[PDB]
Amino acid sequence: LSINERITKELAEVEERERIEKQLLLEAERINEIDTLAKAHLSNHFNKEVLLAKGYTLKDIMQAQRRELVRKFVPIEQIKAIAKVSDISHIDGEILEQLVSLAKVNIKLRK
Amino acid sequence: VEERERIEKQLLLEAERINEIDTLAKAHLSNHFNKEVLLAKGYTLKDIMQAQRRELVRKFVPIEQIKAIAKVSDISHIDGEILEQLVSLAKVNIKLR
Amino acid sequence: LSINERITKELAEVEERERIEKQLLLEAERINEIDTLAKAHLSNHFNKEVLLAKGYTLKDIMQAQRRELVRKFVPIEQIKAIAKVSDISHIDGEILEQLVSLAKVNIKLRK
Amino acid sequence: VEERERIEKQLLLEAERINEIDTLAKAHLSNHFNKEVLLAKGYTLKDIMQAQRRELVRKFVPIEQIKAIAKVSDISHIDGEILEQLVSLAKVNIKLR
Repeated sequence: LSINERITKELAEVEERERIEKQLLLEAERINEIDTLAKAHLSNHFNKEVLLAKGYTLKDIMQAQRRELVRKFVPIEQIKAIAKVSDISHIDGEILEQLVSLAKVNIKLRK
Repeated sequence: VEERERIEKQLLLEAERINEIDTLAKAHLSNHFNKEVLLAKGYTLKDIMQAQRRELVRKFVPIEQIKAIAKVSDISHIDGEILEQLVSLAKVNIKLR
Repeated sequence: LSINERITKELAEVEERERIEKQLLLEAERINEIDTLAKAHLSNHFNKEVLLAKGYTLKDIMQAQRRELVRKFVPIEQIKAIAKVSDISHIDGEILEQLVSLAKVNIKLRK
Repeated sequence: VEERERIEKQLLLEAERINEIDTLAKAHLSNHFNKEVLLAKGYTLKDIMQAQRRELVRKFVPIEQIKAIAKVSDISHIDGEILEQLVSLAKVNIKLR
């Protein structure tokens, strides 16, 4: 191990930790956005507390709120276009993120 | 020879989209983006198809949809499954229009 | 491998890709003709959307539309002459292409 | 990959805790201790969070509770499980307030 190897290893470790911290901030922002959307556009029966009492994981709560928002704002034809299918129960992921971005666009233009 | 038969079937499948996009674009966008004049200007078949798709997205799919679903406001380099989603959204928009 | 071999291989590959492009163009024209004929001379129940909903392949849709057009336009005597049989249910292919060309001639002279 | 999945679950938990602490601190203490201005002043994320927690303890938890439960009047070096107990007591105090 040489000095340049030491330097590149230290910088790689520092950049990895910085990327992890940025991921932490991104996850916090995602949680905040989901909470705001659930409080603003969806009913109280879909709250995090009641869902946790019913026994659903946090990611399940996020995807359920996202799917409900997509069904509420994004029309069925747009769902069938973007997701290529009518049902959203198996579309969680990047396509779900695209659908919730479309729902945010829909609420922005509605306001 | 069945491999070539399936290749021809795939040719039919993609050709379906090729002709449908042109037929609807002629009546929707303009006559300036016709396949013949684009070929004269020097655009390959795939380039013409993707340019027509992007123009359809720009006409039907709103700019907020572009910058949210596709994550970028510019459609210039978004080609792919995201482009397929965008053209499906444009088809939905013209259906409801 | 010499330079003449390299050049002939490069030209062969380029010609193969150009031939693929010509195939794309020809099949695009074929599908355009099929779509126009289905929209113009055949009922809405034979639409591509409803056939796909019923679960038929694209080639099956094309051959069904072609057979319906042949039965509608080409006379039964002409079918029995060109295709050598009255039934068209097993006549898909080059003979079907000849039959649909005859049907196009028939509709052109009808107009 | 399940090890990384559990790591990400822990990341989500601590991110939610940080978000809740920041949201309540903004409305309770002041705007001077905002995350952006603290980052500009040059404090790491964990340092910002612990400083906000200590300010919350100083605001809600009385000084006698500080000098007895934590055994020291200064919250300057008490970080840990005792700090968690102090912030829980501060949560109880703001709940009853």
